[PDB]
Amino acid sequence: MTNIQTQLDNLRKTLRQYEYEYHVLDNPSVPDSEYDRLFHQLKALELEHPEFLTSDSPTQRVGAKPLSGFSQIRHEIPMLSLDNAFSDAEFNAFVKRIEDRLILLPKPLTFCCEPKLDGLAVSILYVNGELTQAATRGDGTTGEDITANIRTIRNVPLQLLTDNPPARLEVRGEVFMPHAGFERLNKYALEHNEKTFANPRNAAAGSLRQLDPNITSKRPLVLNAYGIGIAEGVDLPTTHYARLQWLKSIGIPVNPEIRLCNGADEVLGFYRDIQNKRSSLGYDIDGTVLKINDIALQNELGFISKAPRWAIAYKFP
Amino acid sequence: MTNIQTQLDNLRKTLRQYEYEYHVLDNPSVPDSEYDRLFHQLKALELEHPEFLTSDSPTQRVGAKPLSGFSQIRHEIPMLSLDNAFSDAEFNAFVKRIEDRLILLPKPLTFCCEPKLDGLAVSILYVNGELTQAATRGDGTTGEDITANIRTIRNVPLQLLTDNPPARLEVRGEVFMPHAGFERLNKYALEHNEKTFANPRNAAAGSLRQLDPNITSKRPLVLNAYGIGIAEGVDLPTTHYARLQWLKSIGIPVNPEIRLCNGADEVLGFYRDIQNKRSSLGYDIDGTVLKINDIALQNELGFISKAPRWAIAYKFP
Ligand SMILES: Cc1ccc(Cn2cc(C(N)=O)ccc2=O)c(C)c1
Ligand SMILES: Cc1ccc(Cn2cc(C(N)=O)ccc2=O)c(C)c1
Ligand SMILES: NC(=O)n1nc(-c2ccco2)nc1N
Ligand SMILES: NC(=O)n1nc(-c2ccco2)nc1N
Repeated sequence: MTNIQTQLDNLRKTLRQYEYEYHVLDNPSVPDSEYDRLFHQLKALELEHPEFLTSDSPTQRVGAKPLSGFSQIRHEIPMLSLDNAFSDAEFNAFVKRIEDRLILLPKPLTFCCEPKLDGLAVSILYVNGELTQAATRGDGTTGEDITANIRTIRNVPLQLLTDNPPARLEVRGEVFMPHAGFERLNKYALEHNEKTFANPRNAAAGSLRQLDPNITSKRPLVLNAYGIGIAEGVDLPTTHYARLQWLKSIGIPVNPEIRLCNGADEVLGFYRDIQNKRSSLGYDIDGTVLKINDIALQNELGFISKAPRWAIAYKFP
Repeated sequence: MTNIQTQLDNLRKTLRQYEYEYHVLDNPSVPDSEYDRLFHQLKALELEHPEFLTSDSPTQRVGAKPLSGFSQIRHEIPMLSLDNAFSDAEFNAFVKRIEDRLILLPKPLTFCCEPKLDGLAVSILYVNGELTQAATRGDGTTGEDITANIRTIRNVPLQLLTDNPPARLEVRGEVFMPHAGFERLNKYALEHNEKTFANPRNAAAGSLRQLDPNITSKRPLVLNAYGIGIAEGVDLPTTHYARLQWLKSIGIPVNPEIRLCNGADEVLGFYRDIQNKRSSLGYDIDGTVLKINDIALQNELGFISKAPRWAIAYKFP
C-alpha cells in the first residue's frame, strides 16, 4: 500500500460517481468547479507518478494521436434497424398483425415507448466492466471501429458502475448532438472560417467519422442506450424497460422520456405527448420507437432481413 | 461459309427450340428420341471439328472437371427474402398496412400470386443473351458462385431465346427437385449404398453445393424464375406478372400456376385453391408468395433490412 495509490483510487471513484450524477441522473451533488478541482488534481498526480496511470482513468478519454483509418468490426449478433409507420391506421395494422401472429396474446399487451433519436447507432462492448471496443451499426453485420471516438463522449463511462459487472456486455444506443452544443459548434465554425453543419444528425455523423479523437472530444456528443446485444455472465431482466433501468443503475445513460403503455390507444397517446414536447426537448427526434416490452414475446416474434414491404409468404399450417 | 458451320448452327437452333418447347412450354413438337438423335449428331460433329465448338452449345452443359472450392459473389442489387404470414387475419393485416401506407390506393389493388417453391434461391446473369454467371442468394448481399452447377440444369437456357437480348439481365428464381426425380434419386442412392435425402429441399441444396458438375448433372433439378434483378438495355414491363410472361417469352422457365388476383378476398381464394392442389402438384410448396403487381407501387413501398417484428418507428409527419 502507498498513499499515492490510495489517493489515485479515491479520486477515480469520486470522479466516476460525480460523472454518473451529472450525466446519468442529471442531479450533480457538487458544482462543476469541485468536479474540475478533483479532475486536474488526479491528472497532475498521475503525470507525477506514471507507473499508476490506468487506461480507464477519467483523465484518459482522448488518445493523443489521430488514427490512419478505421478498422472493420463484424458484430457477433446482428444489429437491427427499424421498420416504420406514418399514421395511426398504419401503426394499428402493425399491432393487429402482432396480435394475430402471437401464439398467446397477453392482456394487456405492454409496449416500451421511446423517443426516436435522430443520431448514429453504435455498439459499445464492456469486458469485465471495462470499455474495450465500440462500433458503428454499419449494414447491421459489419461496422467501423470507433472505440477512440466513443471514449471521448463525456456521458459514456469508461468503466461500469458496479462491483459485479457482467463478463461481457454490449450496450446499443444512439449518439446524437443536443441543440445547444450544435448551435455552439456552428457559431465557432463560422467565426473560425470552418465548415458548418446543416443539422445535428450530420454534426454527430461527421464528429464520429473524425480520425483525430482530439477533434471528437471538442464535439458535444451524447449517448442514449436503447438496448443490449451480447450479455455473458448476467441474468438480464425479462422486459425491455427493466433492461434499460438496469443499464442506468450500472452507469449507462438512458433517455428519461421512456414510458410503458398498455395497448395501441395508450401508445398513440404517448406518440401525441412526445409530438407536442418536440419543441421543448433540446435535441432532435424523428418520431417514437414502440417496442413489445416482453422479451420472450420479442424472441417469439423475431426479426426480418432484406424483405420487401410489397410481398408476403402466406405459409400453409 | 462452310457446310459444317451451317449444320452446327442449324442443329443448335433446332435443339434450343426443342428444349424451349419441352422445358418451358411443356409442349414438345417432337419425341425425346428425335431430340436425342439431333443432340448426339451435334455432339459428334463438334468433336470431329473442334474449331467450331462454342461454350454455350447445348452439348456443353457439364464442365468435365470438378472445382476446388466456391468463389464468393457480391450481388450488385440486394437479393431479398420474404416476410411471412400464418393466417387469413395476419395476411389481411399486411394488406391493410399497405392500403394505409400508399400515397394513392388503386381500385383494384392487384396481386401477382405464386406458389412458394421450397428450394434454393439463385441469381443467373445473362450478358448479351449468354449465361455468364450464377450465384446463390447467400445472405442477400453475398453468395457463392454456382455457375458450373446451374449450367447443368436442363431447363436453364445457356442462351436467351431472342435475337435482341438485353445488354445484361439477371434472372432470379428457385431451384428445386420435383417429386419423381427425388424418389428416383433416393432409390438409386439406397441401391448403390449411398446417402439418401430427407426431403426434396435438402436434395436440391446438396446438389447445388456439389463441387463436381458431373454429379450435379445427374441430379434432377429445375429452375422456376420469380423475378428480375439487374436489367440493362431493355424496357422491362411495368407489372410483375408481365415481367414473368416476358421471361417465359425469351426462354426462361416460369411456374404455370401463377395468377393475378384483385384484393385480399380473391388472394385468399388463390391461397385455398393452391392449398387444395398441394397433393397434385408433383413438387413441394410451402405456401403462396403474394406480390403487389404494380412495379411503381413496389418501388414506393420499398424493402426492410434486419428489422424486428416486435418494434416500429412511428415517424412524425
Ligand atoms: C469546468 C467544468 C467541469 C465540469 C463540467 C460538467 N461536469 C460536472 C460534473 C459535476 N458537477 O459533478 C461532472 C462531470 C462534468 O463533466 C463542466 C460543464 C465544466
Ligand atoms: C433420351 C432423352 C432425350 C430427351 C429427353 C427430354 N427432352 C426432350 C426434348 C424434346 N422432346 O424435344 C427436349 C429436351 C429434353 O431434355 C429425355 C427425358 C430423354
Ligand atoms: N434511434 C432510436 O432512438 N432508437 N432506435 C432503436 C432501435 C433500433 C433497433 C431496435 O431499437 N430504439 C430507439 N430508441
Ligand atoms: N420461393 C418462391 O417460390 N418465391 N420466392 C419469391 C421471392 C423472394 C423475394 C421476392 O420474391 N417469389 C417466389 N415465388
